[PDB]
Amino acid sequence: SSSFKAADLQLEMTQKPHKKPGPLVFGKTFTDHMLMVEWNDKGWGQPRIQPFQNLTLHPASSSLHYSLQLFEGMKAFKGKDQQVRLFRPWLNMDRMLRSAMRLCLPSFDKLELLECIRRLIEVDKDWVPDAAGTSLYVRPVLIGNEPSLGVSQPTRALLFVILCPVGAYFVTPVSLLADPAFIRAWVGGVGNYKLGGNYGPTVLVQQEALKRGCEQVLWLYGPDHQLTEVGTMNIFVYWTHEDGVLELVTPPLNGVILPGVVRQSLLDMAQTWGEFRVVERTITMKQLLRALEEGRVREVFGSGTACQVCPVHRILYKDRNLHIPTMENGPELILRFQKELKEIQYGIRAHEWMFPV
Amino acid sequence: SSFKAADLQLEMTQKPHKKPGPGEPLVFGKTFTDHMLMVEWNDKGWGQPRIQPFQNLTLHPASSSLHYSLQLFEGMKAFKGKDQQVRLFRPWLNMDRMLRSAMRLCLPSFDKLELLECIRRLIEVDKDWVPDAAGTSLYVRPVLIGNEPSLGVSQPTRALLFVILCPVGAYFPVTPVSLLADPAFIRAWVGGVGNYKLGGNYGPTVLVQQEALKRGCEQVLWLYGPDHQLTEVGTMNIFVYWTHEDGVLELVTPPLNGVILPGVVRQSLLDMAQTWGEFRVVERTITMKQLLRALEEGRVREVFGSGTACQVCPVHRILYKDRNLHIPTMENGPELILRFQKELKEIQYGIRAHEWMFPV
Ligand SMILES: *Cc1c(COP(=O)(O)O)cnc(C)c1O
Ligand SMILES: *Cc1c(COP(=O)(O)O)cnc(C)c1O
Ligand SMILES: CCc1cc(=O)n2nc(C)c(C#N)c2[nH]1
Ligand SMILES: CCc1cc(=O)n2nc(C)c(C#N)c2[nH]1
Ligand SMILES: [Cl-]
Ligand SMILES: [Cl-]
Ligand SMILES: [Cl-]
Repeated sequence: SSSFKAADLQLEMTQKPHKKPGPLVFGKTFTDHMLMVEWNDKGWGQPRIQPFQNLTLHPASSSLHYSLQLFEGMKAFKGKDQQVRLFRPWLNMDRMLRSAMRLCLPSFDKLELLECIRRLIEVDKDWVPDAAGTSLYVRPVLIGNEPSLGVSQPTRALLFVILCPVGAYFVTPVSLLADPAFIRAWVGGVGNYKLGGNYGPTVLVQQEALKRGCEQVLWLYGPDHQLTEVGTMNIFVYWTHEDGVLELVTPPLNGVILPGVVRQSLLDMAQTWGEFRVVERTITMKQLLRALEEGRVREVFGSGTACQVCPVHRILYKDRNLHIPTMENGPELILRFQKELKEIQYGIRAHEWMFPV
Repeated sequence: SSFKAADLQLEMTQKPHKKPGPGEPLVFGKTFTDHMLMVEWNDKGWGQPRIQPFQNLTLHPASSSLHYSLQLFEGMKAFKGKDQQVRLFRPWLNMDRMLRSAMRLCLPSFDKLELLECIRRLIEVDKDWVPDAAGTSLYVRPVLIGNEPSLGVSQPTRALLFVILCPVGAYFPVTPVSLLADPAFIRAWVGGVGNYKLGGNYGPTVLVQQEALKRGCEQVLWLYGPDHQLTEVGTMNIFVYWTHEDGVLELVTPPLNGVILPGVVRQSLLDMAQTWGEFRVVERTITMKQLLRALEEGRVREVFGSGTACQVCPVHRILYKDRNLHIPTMENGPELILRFQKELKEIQYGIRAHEWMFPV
């Protein structure tokens, strides 16, 4: 139905701007402004940019009772020329609309939201840092807001966006706990959408990981222990495959994998190089062990917006530590992926992937 | 530590809501009472509990309750008998379940008997909102949410516990319901969180419930596994009263193996039937193959869901792919259903004193 329009934006500037930072911790520091859009039985209201402020919700809000909530995560980068650019934001907009439809929340126009986000970033561009490795994290959210305890398609909703200046998350490698007792997502489920409900249950599992000397969780699937995701990151393996061919593999989008923007960007980059096989195929612990013993594994890493390419060096599997020679192999592929992404994101090389603010 | 009911502060309302009219029927979960329970937790532990005028919540925009679904809820009923005495039905079990949910989401622990007392005190304040016409009750909705103003996926250092109340009647206008049973839809899985009453389990079902409507059915029969196990009906547990394949008369409901929410009404129906000792009462997996066969052999007496909002819900039809299966629940009395409803009514409205009722 009829989406809100960036033409109808309403600006309300803060009366007292907040003092910028001077070691930015991920997701804790927020900027002066936010986008807010209300939806109800009269359709979408006018978007507005307003000072960062608390939400007022009815205590029966379906957002809080039945997890009618979804989110996105994407980054804006400030180049030398002081120009700010979003990385592949259309893909985030596409994913967000898919999430919306899955939870029966209102459809909106992807380009209208992008423009409202652009404007919001414009208003707050001084918050976008420019130091090496820094960026602005953009967190759009769409939540149901029905004031009723019936499990139902909501007739009210709020779409809002907040911004965080950020540095890194932690090229330092990580250890993973691989315990098949915990299952992140199931074929036929909603693991392939960026819905809040997929994340809350992982908190206890991440604590078990820390208590057991690991930093992230490696989510395994199926009776053949398929490697699916690392924490909130897609997983990649750079090895020589069972048929003697050097390749980059990541599991295919079969339902239990969130289709990451960085994931897709790395598959694209590597395909464009034309220097080795790039494939989407199931990866099992059985295959990984055999390859590790036969010395065919060069690099293992996770990919995601907050930690774009995360080296892995250890997997704790069936109480037995497995060493991953990632850091011993350069890590060349990882360093090469990081360099090209940096050149693109900071505008050193022009690229259609970037959207200027 | 825990908040204490001894520390309760009361703020009475200065804008009381007009209560539901005479010929104005109660719609489930839409009408709220005048007051609410509110308790905050942070690095200092739990603050003091407050009973306060029903009012909006004020949440930071990065609240982890809204980004990563750090949220759980409960649902239980208070019943007013003819002598105007209000009683809660087996609230201890909801308190137990709420605390398990909390631990699963790394949300803060609390004292079950302190929460129960705060809830009793809350209902006492709004006692006149408890209706007393037949089949009516007061639905009680506790909630516990994470409230970390941080975008990292982590254990919150701040939380919020609150409770709101609604006067209710029946969920639907003992008219049986039809169910959509399609194996494409998966509510929960072994190793997941289907056995906890966490907000994240419900949101994904809204779309599936719309497909049930679109295909002419009223609720979703959630199927699991290669063998199409019957797990749950909508937000209710499922029971089958049949003559099994070994020729024995039994009431069966799926076992608590991870994909089943352990209902209070479920447990109570098992307790009641087990206590009668008139037939076999088991927890065992139930498959579509088994149901299909039992229906063609006329061994099925009654099928029904159980849950707080619709305590004993008869089923008359199941649309399994294209096979429209008639369930003969209503032609069989429904004798067991009526018996369960009659006993529950006697216990709930205080006709017959019982250890299951907690007086307010
Ligand atoms: C967000 C996310 C990813 C990666 O997504 P990006 O779009 O690259 O940031 C991968 N797996 C899970 C489970 C995620 O939530
Ligand atoms: C709440 C619930 C039930 C039944 O719980 P009761 O405690 O009897 O009200 C059954 N199934 C699901 C999925 C539920 O959420
Ligand atoms: C989805 C936002 C987010 C939260 C969070 O705690 N993490 N942790 C990591 C390692 C990432 C990434 N990428 C991430 N991303
Ligand atoms: C959990 C509260 C609740 C919401 C809702 O939409 N429903 N629908 C039904 C049939 C029930 C029950 N029991 C129920 N219970
Ligand atoms: Cl997908
Ligand atoms: Cl009890
Ligand atoms: Cl259980």
